Amino acid sequence: DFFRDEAERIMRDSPVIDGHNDLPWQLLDMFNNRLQDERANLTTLAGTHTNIPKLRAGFVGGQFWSVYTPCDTQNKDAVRRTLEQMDVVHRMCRMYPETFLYVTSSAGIRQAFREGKVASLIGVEGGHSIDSSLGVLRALYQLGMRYLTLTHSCNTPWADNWLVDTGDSEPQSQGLSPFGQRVVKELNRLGVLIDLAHVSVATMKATLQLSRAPVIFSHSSAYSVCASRRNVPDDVLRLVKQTDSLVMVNFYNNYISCTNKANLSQVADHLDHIKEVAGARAVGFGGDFDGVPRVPEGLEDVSKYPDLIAELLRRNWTEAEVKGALADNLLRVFEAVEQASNLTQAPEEEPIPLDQLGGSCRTHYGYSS
Amino acid sequence: DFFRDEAERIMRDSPVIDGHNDLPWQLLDMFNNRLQDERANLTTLAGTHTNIPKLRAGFVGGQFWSVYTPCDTQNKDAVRRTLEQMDVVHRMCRMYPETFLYVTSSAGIRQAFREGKVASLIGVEGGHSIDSSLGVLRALYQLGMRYLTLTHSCNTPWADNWLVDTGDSEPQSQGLSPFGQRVVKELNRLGVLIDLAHVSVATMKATLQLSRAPVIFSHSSAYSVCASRRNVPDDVLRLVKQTDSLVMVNFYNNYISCTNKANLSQVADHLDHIKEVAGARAVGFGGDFDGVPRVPEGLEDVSKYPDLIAELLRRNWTEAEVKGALADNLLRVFEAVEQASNLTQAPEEEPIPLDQLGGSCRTHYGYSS
Ligand SMILES: *[C@@H]1O[C@H](CO)[C@@H](O)[C@H](O)[C@H]1NC(C)=O
Ligand SMILES: *[C@@H]1O[C@H](CO)[C@@H](O)[C@H](O)[C@H]1NC(C)=O
Ligand SMILES: *[C@@H]1O[C@H](CO)[C@@H](O)[C@H](O)[C@H]1NC(C)=O
Ligand SMILES: *[C@@H]1O[C@H](CO)[C@@H](O)[C@H](O)[C@H]1NC(C)=O
Ligand SMILES: [Zn+2]
Ligand SMILES: [Zn+2]
Ligand SMILES: [Zn+2]
Ligand SMILES: [Zn+2]
Repeated sequence: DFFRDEAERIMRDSPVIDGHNDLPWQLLDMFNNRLQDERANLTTLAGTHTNIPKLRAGFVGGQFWSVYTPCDTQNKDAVRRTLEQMDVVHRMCRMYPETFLYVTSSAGIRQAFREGKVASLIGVEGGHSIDSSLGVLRALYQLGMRYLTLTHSCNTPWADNWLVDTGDSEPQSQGLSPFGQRVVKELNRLGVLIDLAHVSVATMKATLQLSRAPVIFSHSSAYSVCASRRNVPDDVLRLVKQTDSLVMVNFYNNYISCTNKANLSQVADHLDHIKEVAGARAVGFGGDFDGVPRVPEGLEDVSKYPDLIAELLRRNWTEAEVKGALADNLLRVFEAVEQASNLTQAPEEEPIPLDQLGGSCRTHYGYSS
Repeated sequence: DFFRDEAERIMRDSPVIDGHNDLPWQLLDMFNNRLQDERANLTTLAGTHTNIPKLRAGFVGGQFWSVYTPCDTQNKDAVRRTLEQMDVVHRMCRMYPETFLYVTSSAGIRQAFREGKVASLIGVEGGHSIDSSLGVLRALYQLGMRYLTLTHSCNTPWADNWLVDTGDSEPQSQGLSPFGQRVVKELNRLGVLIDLAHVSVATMKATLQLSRAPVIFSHSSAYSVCASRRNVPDDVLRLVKQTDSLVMVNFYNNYISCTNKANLSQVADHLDHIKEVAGARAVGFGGDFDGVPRVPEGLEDVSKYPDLIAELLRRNWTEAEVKGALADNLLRVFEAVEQASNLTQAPEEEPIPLDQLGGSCRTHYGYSS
């Protein structure tokens, strides 16, 4: 097919930079992070949407590996598990240096491309990973964190999640609390991409107005095509365009077709909508592979990407528009976030108020007057 | 005084490298780590044993800043707080660049020396910080940890603390558990100094026997001069001699005189003993300033180091013997730890048995039990 052949042509020069893959979660749940276990060899790994040959076959040259710890680890062992999940990614890149190239910069991604290696970055999914600490946040940054999904499927003491918009979770901060604002301010100062996937609409809006740099939705689709609260509504998409942000499309069937069954065409519909409402420089991929149970027909795994690009081409997307959805838009936003960073600027050090910290798993040293 | 003048002469070419200062804990306790607070200004900080003017007058050119979180944080927020405390050390060095030089290697200490700066390293005190995780261990390593105090004054699930020897604690591992042995094995491959302060005699022997590299007692004194179980007995001192380890003397009164009152001459007594039994290369300093409530008359703060050196010259110690206690012995041990590390070797990944993980502040993903 001409279009599939064209997809591959463009992809050899502009590999796909995906914004959210939950393989590290699989490595933990399946092998307790024991990478030397034989069933855990990534060149032969089966039962997952991802593995080395599939990444190569799908022309994936950059991946934000999701460092994820469930919501029930908040106020428990969220910080410890986050560090473990960051460790497995560090190790994965050392065990397979011929494949993965661990990076923490926009320039690093371009280097991986040059070397024919899959750029591997870390994306921390959920604000509960920092346990309301600016110091943990700075520690994660040093450990490689390059994007922080403010929340996951649960409220933090300083940011509300999407379940607030479905009625399941009660609005706590109604967007960002004053400490949440300092978190956002610290993220900008550090040069960490602010990810708005999983947050409530109030938080999306609060952060888009507040953030000094372009934000992202690492794995979110269009609310107009599928009315999921995990999806981005049109008024927000207009904020996305206004700020020159980025929305990285999620392939999960239930966010694509709003039902269990979905296909490659419906995913292209989401990409088309975002492209008209938010503009072409606001579209990207954040498949959510290995994080979701159901993936689209035609988009079974990480090797199916070229087929999705062929469809875009079939639909008359220009080469510039697809290359932008492939890697360029992410690189634009990443560079912006880096240019907006100011490390010589005094870090945020005002802790969250004690009355806002939660759980029965902490001590109160430092707090007094 | 002739001796005081010679001390200052020797100290210019051999600044003291102290193995344990709890200033970080004071910054937490007094200001909640708010370094921008003017009360917290280190050039005029009062009410502590340490500050910039005092560090300069004591001829200190190397400092292992203790990153300590109380035993009651174990199975709670030990990891969070460990990161916060490591964060304060990082910022402190960034905030006072003229004084502090954050280093993580032996050549770094030597450079801090050439540049006239106080080499700042991180020593994590207490195994509860890694929360029985090899992953958290490696995370802490990347964040700056150059020595791990196996335990503080409480047992971890893999090592026994000194309170076992006084009858206050029950010997759980009776040395090092199999997991505890891998922690040691992992510490050897990473190049992290194993600190035996606060551990039980059994743990001291198990580690001295097991470790492929010399160890340290960052802040422990002679048991013979003061029968405190925070002090090292002569049998272990013979082991320190064979393995070429190092004991950095604690200045605390109740460890020096074995009572609330103590003076500079009694500290020199412990140094004399250790130099006799363990050898002149098994001796150093780990004052424990800002960590304990009582310090010797003549050693009220960190500026008093030249006075102790003068007393040693008084007691006929050779220049080389004092140069070694000042900086040379720690440096020898550190480089021996770096040469024994195998970064190329595969990281330890066999987790601690689930049944060995205590507390009700965690989740069991990875095990599923
Ligand atoms: C993974 O398996 C392949 C073939 O089955 C082998 O060539 C490779 O050495 C293995 N890699 C690791 C890290 O075990
Ligand atoms: C495809 O885009 C080109 C842009 O030059 C346009 O001329 C053409 O009409 C488009 N194709 C269709 C079927 O609209
Ligand atoms: C600390 O205070 C002194 C004067 O007391 C001032 O000169 C210096 O700039 C201050 N340093 C910082 C880091 O605030
Ligand atoms: C003092 O130490 C020196 C080494 O410099 C040694 O030769 C001498 O015997 C010692 N003198 C006394 C009185 O112990
Ligand atoms: Zn998600
Ligand atoms: Zn995810
Ligand atoms: Zn201590
Ligand atoms: Zn201490």
